[PDB]
Amino acid sequence: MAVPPTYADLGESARDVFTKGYGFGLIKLDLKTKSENGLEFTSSGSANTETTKVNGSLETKYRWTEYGLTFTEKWNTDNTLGTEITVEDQLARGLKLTFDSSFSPNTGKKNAKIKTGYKREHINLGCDVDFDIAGPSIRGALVLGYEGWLAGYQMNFETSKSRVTQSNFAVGYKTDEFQLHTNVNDGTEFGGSIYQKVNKKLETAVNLAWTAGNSNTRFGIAAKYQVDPDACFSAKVNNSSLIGLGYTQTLKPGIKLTLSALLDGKNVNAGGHKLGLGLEFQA
Amino acid sequence: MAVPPTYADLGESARDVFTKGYGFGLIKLDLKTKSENGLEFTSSGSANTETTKVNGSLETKYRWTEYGLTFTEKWNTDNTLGTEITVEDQLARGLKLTFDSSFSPNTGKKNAKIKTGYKREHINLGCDVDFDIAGPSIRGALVLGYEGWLAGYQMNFETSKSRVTQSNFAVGYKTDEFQLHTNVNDGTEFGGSIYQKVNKKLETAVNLAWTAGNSNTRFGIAAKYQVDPDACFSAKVNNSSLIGLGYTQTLKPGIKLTLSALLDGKNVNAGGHKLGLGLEFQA
Repeated sequence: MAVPPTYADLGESARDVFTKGYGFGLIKLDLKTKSENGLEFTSSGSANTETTKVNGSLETKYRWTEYGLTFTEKWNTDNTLGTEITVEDQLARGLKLTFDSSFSPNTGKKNAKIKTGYKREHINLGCDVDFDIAGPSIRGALVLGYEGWLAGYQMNFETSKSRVTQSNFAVGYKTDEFQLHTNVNDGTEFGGSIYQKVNKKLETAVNLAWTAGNSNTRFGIAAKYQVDPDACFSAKVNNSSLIGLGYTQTLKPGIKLTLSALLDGKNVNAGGHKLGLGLEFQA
Repeated sequence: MAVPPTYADLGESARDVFTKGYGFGLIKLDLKTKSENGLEFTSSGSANTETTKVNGSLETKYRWTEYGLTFTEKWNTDNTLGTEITVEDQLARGLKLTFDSSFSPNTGKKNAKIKTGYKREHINLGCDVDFDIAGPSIRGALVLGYEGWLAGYQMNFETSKSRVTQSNFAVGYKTDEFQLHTNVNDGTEFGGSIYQKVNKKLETAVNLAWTAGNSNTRFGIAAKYQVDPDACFSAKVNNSSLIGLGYTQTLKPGIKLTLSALLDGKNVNAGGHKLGLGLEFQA
């Protein structure tokens, strides 16, 4: 409806067409459960094919939807630990508060974060305070919506240098079938994307990017074809001659396999082409 | 050395040749981590190919080896929850105490268990008290060792019927290369097995079983060939004409795939042959 996305979510759909259905040079094992009320868990195994380094993630999550509450514990294989409490729609509809705690016993270094979001018709506001060692930093964002139009600002203030270190503007238009998104970062990096839901089975995206000091231009084109409900193909090219190819199949209910190939241009089937395999398991 | 196994462990090796390297009619996803001191986790996803029912297990484990302590939390997709505290070698070398707690919110039904084991040269004693609803039951076991010989007794007393409900004897001989194991259950079921470590690459087993009231006989033969350190083949037959075939490959370090086939005899490649796929991920 008329409640705009967060700054970060501006351009998500186009990004989603380019990123999801590919995991080049990785073998991924995902185990998730679904409990809309109560206890949930996500375990993830990742193996880099070029390095053979193997990562492991567990996330434990209690949703208490009566109280708009979510508690999340996370663990990785570097022994880094994470707590996240989230209150949503409690003191007021569209308000969201998150207290987030981090601790790597590997380094002894902590990290706490308080994130606030307020959201209503035409406006999406955020303020994120990172209480870092060499912090805090505060990241604030405002998105305003006008009849499918979206204008955004995002800034980051590092108290150590007592200065703004990031200043991003975004402008866009957004129906369900079509999204224009444009952004400039630090008055220097230019981005734009078009996402089109061409029909129920085909998503396409175009991506543009360039720098204020530099006459060259980066672009990609991307497509996602949902052949049937249990299979989909994804392909992308960029003007650096890279080709991405992606196939996701549901083998059995709750079991999805993804095969990925990233090919280099001209030297196609003549050298260093990354492959990927993802297996997702839903219970 | 001269410290014998537990009653349950009598015949493990032979059982291991018959069971490991096969998972017929199942798709399994295992994610484990290794931390000999501290935090460990095992997540398991199982899909029955014939039913398409999908099971999910998480196990969380802190080992505190300074104190011989292990805490384990477990969860399954039926919402059943489990705690296990374990003290080993603390008040005395070879003593092991376990307090184990269960609770299915699905049924509201609890289950607590206290298990004690004492172990030393020539003897392996256990007493397990299941504090069940329609319990308790106490299961006690004694294994005695004499120069490779092993004699065992195992009983179960249900306090509700105030009677012994199980009474098992086992006799065996056991070097590292070779195990004879024989057992009679409730004076009626007869079991025996031979395990031979024929060399560093080949394990074989033979299995026999029959009933005091019944002139028929069940047997299986089983082999496990370790071709190289990253591949192994397993095959078994039984006198009911079933054939098991198993291949386990290490694809990348920490990633192991198992393909299983269970074939019916005479009707081989002419009907209902179960297949299996296991993927194990170590991080």
